[PDB]
Amino acid sequence: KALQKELEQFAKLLKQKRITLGYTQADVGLTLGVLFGKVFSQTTICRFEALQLSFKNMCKLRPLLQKWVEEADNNENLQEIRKRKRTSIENRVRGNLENLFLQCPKPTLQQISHIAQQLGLEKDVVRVWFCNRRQKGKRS
DNA sequence: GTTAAGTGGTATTAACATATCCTCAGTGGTGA
DNA sequence: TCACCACTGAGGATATGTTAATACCACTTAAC
Repeated sequence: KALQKELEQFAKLLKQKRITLGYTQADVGLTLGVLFGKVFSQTTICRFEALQLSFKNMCKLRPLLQKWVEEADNNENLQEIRKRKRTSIENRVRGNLENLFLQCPKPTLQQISHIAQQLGLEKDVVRVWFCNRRQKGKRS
């Protein structure tokens, strides 16, 4: 209910403290990583300050930012002194994988290993990309 | 026979590439 | 021979589109 407006007020004050403290959003992610271990990317901080993330995510990142703003005010010099690695797919690999579809929608792990070795991609990367391919094709 | 773990299936989540934009530095047309 | 504001480009820093990656849940399967 009013949690929406309370989050919004917190986010506006958070923007004000970030601008006052002279920290970039990438620097905010770096500080969160070096003070908690869960380093976040600057896109998440952007979507936070603009209030773009979902409600559950909104509540999930509320406490970390609360702690950072309540702690970093003491000393900055010592603080100044674990990403969800997300490998990209280049266009020719994308085209080759699309070619691998339209014939066998759900390949076996035996074929998955061959596909991974053929295009030089990690097995887990190819497996998750295959799952998301199925997912977006089943959307429609 | 019951209960905990593995397997998928689908919803959320969060980072990448590139698209915009802020701000500051470098050059100069015009004026004095 | 001086000012300077206008004018614009560069790099860093934000907003987007988009999709790897994880995470939550129903179903089956293995252990005592």
